[PDB]
Order: sequence, then C-alpha cells, then structure tokens
Amino acid sequence: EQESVKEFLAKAKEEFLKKWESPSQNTAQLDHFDRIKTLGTGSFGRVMLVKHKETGNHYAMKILDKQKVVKLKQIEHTLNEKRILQAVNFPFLVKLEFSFKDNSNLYMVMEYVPGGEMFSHLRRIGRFSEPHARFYAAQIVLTFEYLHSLDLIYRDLKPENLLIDQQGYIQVTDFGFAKRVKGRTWTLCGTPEYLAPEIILSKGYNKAVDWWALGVLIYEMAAGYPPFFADQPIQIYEKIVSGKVRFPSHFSSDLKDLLRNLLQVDLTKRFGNLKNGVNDIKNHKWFATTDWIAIYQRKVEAPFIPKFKGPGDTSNFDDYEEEEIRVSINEKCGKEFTEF
Ligand SMILES: N[C@H]1CO[C@H]2[C@@H]1OC[C@H]2OC(=O)Nc1ccccc1
Ligand SMILES: N[C@H]1CO[C@H]2[C@@H]1OC[C@H]2OC(=O)Nc1ccccc1
Repeated sequence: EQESVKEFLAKAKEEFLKKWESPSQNTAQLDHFDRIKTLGTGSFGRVMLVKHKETGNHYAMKILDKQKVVKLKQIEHTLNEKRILQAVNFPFLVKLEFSFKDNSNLYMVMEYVPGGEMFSHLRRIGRFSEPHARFYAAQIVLTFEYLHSLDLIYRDLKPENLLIDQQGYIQVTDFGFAKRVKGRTWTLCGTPEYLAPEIILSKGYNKAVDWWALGVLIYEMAAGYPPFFADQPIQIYEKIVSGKVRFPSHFSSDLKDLLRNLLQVDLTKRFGNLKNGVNDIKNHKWFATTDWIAIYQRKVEAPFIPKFKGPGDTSNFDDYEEEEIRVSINEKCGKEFTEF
C-alpha cells in the first residue's frame, strides 16, 4: 505494498539519513549522574542504572572500556552502534538520550525499561502460548521492515536483547553488532544458537540472516528452548548447517509451516528474502489474526504486564558485583575514537 507503507518508509529513510550524515556528539558528562546499580556485564563493557541529578530521570548507561574495545577488535562495531542509535526512531527501539567519552571510556545513555528482559519472563513461565509469541513476533517483523529499508542489518536477535516496557510491548536494546550494508558483509559475529548457516560457512551474507534468527526466536518463545543446542559451539554449528529441526507436537500446523520457511538453509529460498520481501511473512496463515496497524499504533492490549513499583525499580534484573567506574588521569586510544 500500500502507498501508505511506501510513503512511511520513504520518510523514515529521509529522516535517518539526515542524522546519519551529521551525528550528535558530547551531549552530557559523567558527573551529571548518580550511579544506582549494575544491570549487566560483558567482556568490554557493562550497563548501569543511573539517575540524572538535575531532572531526576532514570536511564540505562552503557559504559565501554576503550582499551578493551581495541584489544577485542570491536572498534568499528562500537562506532557503528552509536552512529546507528543516534539516527534511528521507531516505536519498538530503545531511544538514545545522551552520548560522550572521557580519558578511559565511551558512554551511551539510553531510556531505562524497568520490566526486564524477555528471557527472564520466558524462563519463569516456561513457554509462551502461540497468541503471546505472535504478539512479540509481529513487533519484530515491523522493526526489521523498518531497519532493512534503511540498509541496516541487526545481527543480534535473541530473548536477552528484547526488554518489556510498562505497557507490555518490546523495546530492542544492544546495537553492538548492527551495521549499514549495501550488498553483502562478512564479519563472524552473533550468538551461536542464532547464527544462520551462511555466517558459519564464512560466506558473504545479507539481511536474510535476521529472518533466520526470527525463526529461531519464534521457536524458542513457543517451545521454551531453541531449535539448535549443544555443549560445544562446533556441535551447534553442525546441527544448524544440516538444519534438521524437530517440532513439539503442541505446535500448530501453521506455526510449523512458517518455521520451515524462516529456518530454510538455502538463503535464496528463505522467507523475507524473496521477491515479495516482508509480505510473504505478514500474509502467512500464522499471522491471520494480526492487526498490523493496531500493533504499530500500540492499540492492542498486551498479553502480559510486568510487575514493578516505579521507574527506578530494579527487581526484574539480577545481581552483579559492583565495580568502580575509573577514569584515568591520561587519555587512552584518542585517535581510534575521534568520531565518537
Ligand atoms: N522508545 C522510543 C520509541 O518510541 C518513543 C521512544 O522515543 C520517543 C518515542 O518515539 C516514537 O514514538 N517514535 C516513532 C513513532 C512512530 C513512528 C516512528 C517513530
Ligand atoms: N536464549 C538462551 C537460551 O538459548 C540460548 C540462550 O542462552 C544460551 C543458549 O541456551 C540454550 O541453548 N538453552 C537451552 C537449551 C536446551 C534446553 C534448555 C535450554
């Protein structure tokens, strides 16, 4: 397709490109915030809940150690992440509010989403019913239609990266592997359980890898566990490239048919990567009850609302050792991060 969708995406690309070509920089500093709690950690950064001292607003602050970014070969990826986040705008993406750097670290200050990760709720309940999984899946389909139209690939879809907001809708966080890509790209990155066969085989790959990952996510939401799993990654990779996938008997026939077309090992036959693009997915029988405009407008009542007391409640996140945010007397890796 309808002209309203075509015109929506043309305007979205226009607005993205203006920010992409003139990124914002240096819009706050560390001592504007009080530190509250660590919400998660990793090899080269962590995420902390903070409170802005003048306004009282809460935020999730991602802190990356510049020297560890360089050593783990993530320079280009960290520059991709901040440039993309400062340029996008869509209902189901977390908003970037501030960014800045100092002698030691890079900082990205995001909206705080207090309901926690979809992964926690999935494991507490066991599995989601098909209507519940389908509500979340429709939001990811729309978000990928938006990102792919901007020539972006997301490359890290998994339940840990989908936060649940106060109204029960998804907010996608972590753009650490996202990239603007005209054609193909080649980096090995992602989480093993979610990787498409063409990534594992070191091929040049495209946006079809996000549609494969959506197949893995929908299977995991409806079954309670992902389709390909093992103790060592090499064993996971062998199952993925065979693509041999068994479905629980409680799966509907429509769900199995959709999953066979998303978890298609031949990328030239995979739903989302054919001539009709995303409409092969939106028009599939498993989505026949979905009102796509109502989801986009956030007019559907959600299947589940998280329990929390207020905008600063951390009870839906877990506990980590609290470490210092040190800032060196001397500047580190200045050249490498000039554009940040
Ligand atoms: N979590 C982000 C995204 O929604 C919130 C928040 O940031 C401000 C507000 O932004 C939007 O509602 N964005 C939008 C709306 C319609 C079409 C395209 C983009
Ligand atoms: N989203 C989580 C779960 O899948 C990914 C990711 O974390 C690592 C990996 O974990 C599993 O494959 N879990 C599993 C496998 C079989 C039975 C029960 C659980």
